[PDB]
Amino acid sequence: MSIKCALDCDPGHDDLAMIMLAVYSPKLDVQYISTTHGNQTVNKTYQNARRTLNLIKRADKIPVYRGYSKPLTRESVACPEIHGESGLGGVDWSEIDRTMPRNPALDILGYKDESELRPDDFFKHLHRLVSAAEDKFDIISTGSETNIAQYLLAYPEDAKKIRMTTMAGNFMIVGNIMPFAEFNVLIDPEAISNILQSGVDYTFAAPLDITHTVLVTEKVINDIKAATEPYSPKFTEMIIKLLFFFKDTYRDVFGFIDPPLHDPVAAFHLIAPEWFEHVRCHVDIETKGEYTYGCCCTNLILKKKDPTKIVKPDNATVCLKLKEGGHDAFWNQMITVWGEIAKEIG
Amino acid sequence: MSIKCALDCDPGHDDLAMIMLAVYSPKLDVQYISTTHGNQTVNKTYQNARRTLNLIKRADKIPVYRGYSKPLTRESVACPEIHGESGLGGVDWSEIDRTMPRNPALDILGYKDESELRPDDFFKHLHRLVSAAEDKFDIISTGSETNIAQYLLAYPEDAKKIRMTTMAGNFMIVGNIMPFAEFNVLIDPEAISNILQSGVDYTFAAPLDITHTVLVTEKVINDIKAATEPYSPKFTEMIIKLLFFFKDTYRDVFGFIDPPLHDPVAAFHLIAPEWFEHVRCHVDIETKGEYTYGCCCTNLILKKKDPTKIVKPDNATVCLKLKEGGHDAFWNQMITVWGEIAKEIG
Amino acid sequence: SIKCALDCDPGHDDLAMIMLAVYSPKLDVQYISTTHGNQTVNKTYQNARRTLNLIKRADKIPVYRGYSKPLTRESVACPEIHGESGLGGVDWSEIDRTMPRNPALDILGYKDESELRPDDFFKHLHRLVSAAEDKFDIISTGSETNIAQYLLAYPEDAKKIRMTTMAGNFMIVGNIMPFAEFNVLIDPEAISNILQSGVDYTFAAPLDITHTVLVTEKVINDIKAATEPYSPKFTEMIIKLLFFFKDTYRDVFGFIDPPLHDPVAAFHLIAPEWFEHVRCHVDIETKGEYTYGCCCTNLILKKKDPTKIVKPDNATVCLKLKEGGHDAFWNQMITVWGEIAKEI
Amino acid sequence: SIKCALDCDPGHDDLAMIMLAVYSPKLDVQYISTTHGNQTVNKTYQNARRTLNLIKRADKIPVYRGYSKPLTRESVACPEIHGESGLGGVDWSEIDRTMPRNPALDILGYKDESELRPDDFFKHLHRLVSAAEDKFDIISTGSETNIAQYLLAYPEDAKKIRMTTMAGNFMIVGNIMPFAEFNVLIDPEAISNILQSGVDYTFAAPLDITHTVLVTEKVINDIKAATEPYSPKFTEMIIKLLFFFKDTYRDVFGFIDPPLHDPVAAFHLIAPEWFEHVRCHVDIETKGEYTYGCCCTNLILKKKDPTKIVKPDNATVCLKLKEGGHDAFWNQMITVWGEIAKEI
Ligand SMILES: [Ca+2]
Ligand SMILES: [Ca+2]
Ligand SMILES: [Ca+2]
Ligand SMILES: [Ca+2]
Ligand SMILES: [Mg+2]
Ligand SMILES: [Mg+2]
Ligand SMILES: [Mg+2]
Ligand SMILES: [Mg+2]
Ligand code: NI
Ligand code: NI
Repeated sequence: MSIKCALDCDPGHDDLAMIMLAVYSPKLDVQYISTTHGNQTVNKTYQNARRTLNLIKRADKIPVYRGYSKPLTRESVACPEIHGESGLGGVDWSEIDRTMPRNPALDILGYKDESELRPDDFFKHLHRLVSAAEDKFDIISTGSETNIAQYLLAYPEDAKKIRMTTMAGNFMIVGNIMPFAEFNVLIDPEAISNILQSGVDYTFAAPLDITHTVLVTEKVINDIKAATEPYSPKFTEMIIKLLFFFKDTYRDVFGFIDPPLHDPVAAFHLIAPEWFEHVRCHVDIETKGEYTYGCCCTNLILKKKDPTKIVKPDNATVCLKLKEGGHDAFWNQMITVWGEIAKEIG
Repeated sequence: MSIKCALDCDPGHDDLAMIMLAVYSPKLDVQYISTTHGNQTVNKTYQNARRTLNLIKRADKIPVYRGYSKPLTRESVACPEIHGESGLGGVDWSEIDRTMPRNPALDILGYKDESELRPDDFFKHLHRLVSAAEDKFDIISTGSETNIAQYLLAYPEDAKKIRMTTMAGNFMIVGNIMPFAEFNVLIDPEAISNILQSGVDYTFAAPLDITHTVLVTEKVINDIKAATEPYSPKFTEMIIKLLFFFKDTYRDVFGFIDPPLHDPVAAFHLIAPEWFEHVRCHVDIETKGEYTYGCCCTNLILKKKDPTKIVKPDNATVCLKLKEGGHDAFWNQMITVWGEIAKEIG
Repeated sequence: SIKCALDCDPGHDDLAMIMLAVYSPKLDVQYISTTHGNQTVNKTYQNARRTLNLIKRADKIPVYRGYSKPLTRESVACPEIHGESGLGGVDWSEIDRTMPRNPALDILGYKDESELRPDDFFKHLHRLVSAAEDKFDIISTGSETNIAQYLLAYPEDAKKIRMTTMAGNFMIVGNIMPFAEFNVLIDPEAISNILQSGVDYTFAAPLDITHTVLVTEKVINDIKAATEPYSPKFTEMIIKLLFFFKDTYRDVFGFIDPPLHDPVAAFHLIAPEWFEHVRCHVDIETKGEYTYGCCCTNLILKKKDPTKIVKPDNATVCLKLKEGGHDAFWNQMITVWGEIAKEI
Repeated sequence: SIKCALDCDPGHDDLAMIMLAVYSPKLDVQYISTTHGNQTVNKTYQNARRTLNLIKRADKIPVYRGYSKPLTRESVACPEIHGESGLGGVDWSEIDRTMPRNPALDILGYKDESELRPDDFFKHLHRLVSAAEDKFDIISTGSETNIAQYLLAYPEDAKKIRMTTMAGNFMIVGNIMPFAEFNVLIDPEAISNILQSGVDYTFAAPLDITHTVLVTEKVINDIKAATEPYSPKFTEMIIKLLFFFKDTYRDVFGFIDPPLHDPVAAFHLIAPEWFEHVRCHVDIETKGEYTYGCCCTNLILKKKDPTKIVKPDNATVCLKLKEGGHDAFWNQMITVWGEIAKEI
């Protein structure tokens, strides 16, 4: 039936939607959430994960770990909040923050308070899960992959028993935050480079190639409303506000009429991979490039050019598109979860 | 009326079409052609330029220089012909080769034979043209830019009086020969880096962004036939064979139903720039990247994000698309030239 | 008495450094962490425990087994199927058989050494850093991967750590590569990270110094005079360890008498008055293809034009021992070897 | 008598090298090409002509003005508005006024020096390379941009060129940067290109040698004995040129007596028997951020394990002068200065 997994993320509006999908999906049995640094600090992403869980009535059920604050060998790009903005904008979190229950991780760790949380806390829990897995243990990663790189440096022999499903990278289209690279890779390219060389079974399930086709149209919004408004009009509003928080930026900067939704597509891959195309290849992560670090460079074209002249072994699976009906299936899954959450919030 | 210019290229089927357009266009007054290394040796590209000129009855009129054999600081990617293939495939050049007239460059240089041709031969001629130009002298470049980099190393003070119009690079779409870079840049990225820092007025007139939309459809072929068949059915056949020589590769490797035509678009920019969109930006050429050398990385997105936070000065113009009617205008120009050539061949 | 931790990859030199630090009454060793080197971190772990048991301290000092490879580069460790111990020239069979339980296991609540994990030392170091009045002292004489890993997990502790290292070369060339020293080039990103972190960092024992700390026949005779009357067996093994690479140093590097490296770093913590010190900005080469691990400083620019300095100082460098420093070092080492001889 | 060309950036050292090569009967200098350095290539052009006119040879030897900057990097030349000549310590006013026409102009069919272009020397070098029975000899004592540019234009000539250079440092550290020497680091891509091209390349005068070629009080007295009886004015200027950087070498680099570099390369072409030679593979660092221009060899790997060598030899390196080599060098230099004194 259900698949045990861990979520590693940097919420983040997209990651919030991914957490909702993974936690409320009966197909996924979330063991824990670990947070990482991003354009916000790891302490902020920690809080944002807990906010997400408390909004959906699960903050007392799922342990959240606060991971590493910066990349392996590069500087963080995290910005301070300027003057007491929430850091997960579009919503007032004041109530969610004050009603926040105790993090279950504290009891697992034998800690009294959150000030004792350390980046490597999740390690022993992941090792237990990896050890107990019959084949491989599933991690969904939708932020920087520093946490997993750090884990593999401490537990190198676990690489062969880990399967990663990620939102990361761009292959046949260009990048977002930099010309040819995607945020999650370029923020710590050494980490993903390390992971690909470690023996991890790695799938780029949700590169920009796919997520730029997963768009929040007026049609989607109406489907959200039909599923959520009868149970929780308040939740309806928050979801829409979160989904549309960057609508203007995506339009004005990137030419999107309707904004994309990224990270939940990775969880959807673990739920229902049959909706995705897959190809195997060797991915090199650019680390030396001055302007191109985090580029995901593949030998896919060389395979089509001259199959026999391939030298480098395949080290990854890449999903370049959803199959017909895949977009509909994704939105159906997401709307189902939002509806269930709406029923629980009331 | 007409604009004096020089062509620097690596023919190449695309470059052949560019030479035809520039030479037969009354708007462009071609002073010389210099050839460069590419996926064929500079001696082969030299021959291919002369073949082009002799096919169109101009080999006695235009001096051709044989330029540099390899990049500034990298290895050539030139391949040998395997067993006496022409090197400009789709056509038997045996007659064109044997009827080849003397290269006018030899008399300019005071040389007796082609074995005396040296890479720096074109320098003095270009310097005369640059010196005599009222404003700037126009160069059309559709291969590696090694020759122009070499020129500027010898004549640094001429940079400010040169305007380059190129087929090179990719900006908002991915690369061809490598994941994120285009052949002409990645073959000698140091050369283009040098040029952009030199003071040259540089326009990326025909990046893949445009040329991947300039497609040889059945409609185009029929228009070619209507213009050429009444005067020279033999020429009609050769043009089509040259245009379609890589049709299968473009289809099977790159998914093109109809194949692109690249290099002549750069000459069309010099003829009629009003059909092109233009934007100014700072282009960094990746030289350190292991897998991403030759990437054209711009601050275009940073301009749209935060105009006031721009630091690096603009160093290039980029043409990201043709305006409405631009494709039609391009094909009309090309077909007009092919028709005139057809009349001359008979 | 100064509380400290040792991080090392024994290693013949590191063995001598452990002996000095542990037997010196000036240093109170809280733990030893081991790192990857020419051999695996599991071998260096064993070699540290061998050292402690030889000197009758293996029941007193916890040993942690640290990280197996660099942050972002491959290990240079031989594969175990080469069968190289990393403490050659001596039969360890008795030392291995008589080995007592590692005190680390009880601290960690582990039953056996198979449970040791790279990050085990973290909580112990954090306790020591927290309790330090000023800064806590670490002696590092191998790759610095362990400390980089620690600082990635505890970035706010950087400002309360002082590192004293054997690493680098400044005014002379390198050993394993033309212009760089083994401990840096094995993980240059780690040292780069440490220098940027806020750690108070001293290059106490670069090759500049250690290549002048030579095991002469005079030194050997002084060792014998101190050790032979109490333990002739120990005398033999110390000399065999000191001279294990004598031929290579001679034939490859032109040394008539071989150097002794790592203990010089511990000697700096014991008696810094014997060392020259200069502050500067050290850049660690990480991009270079053939020069990664090079320690590049602005020392010449300081002497050229003091006011035109741009980069802030991030390190202290010891370029030479002062007059009498060599004598003082050997006196210290011989004293410790003598005390071990009396015990062991 | 060996036909050769000089490529240089005078420069006080290069001035001495020109004097040696031109006045030595063993070397038949065909031309001098100048390159960019600490000053512009136009200044080094002038400085070469100054040198020739001082020694009464400016009407005999053509001088070419080469490339103004490195292949792919920025020049490190001061801007001309600093007003630094690059041959400081001497008034050149008379030498400038009496300067005869450059013979290069007639070879090139130019009317004046304003027509000189960087690639002017190419056709002359190609004639000499073509006519050489074996290989044609180039002495290079500045950036090697000119020769790299030549080989890009004439790749098939590489196999008929022999280069003898002052460049690099191998078993000691660098000068202008921690681990690299000026002539390499100013254009490392150029030397990288040359080593890959098929040129027969000798590092005849790395810092390893030139830092042992010192202008002692003994040398100065020998200079005086040879020159003062014929031209006391020349004596003064030679000494002033030799000692122009004496204070900097002392205060920055610890030299009691300053080195003399570039003429050692010409001395190698005259009398190679005074030099040790070893063949190896030299990699020039181009990627390094702080270490570009480092000359990294496989010399240690050869001594470690001769059979495990992978990369083919691409260079000869001279790491030291043989016994009597220093004496022979100074004897040669003093002889030339004496002959100049008699003429000038
Ligand atoms: Ca995310
Ligand atoms: Ca072309
Ligand atoms: Ca060690
Ligand atoms: Ca010089
Ligand atoms: Mg679930
Ligand atoms: Mg025309
Ligand atoms: Mg002690
Ligand atoms: Mg001579
Ligand atoms: Ni081995
Ligand atoms: Ni100046």
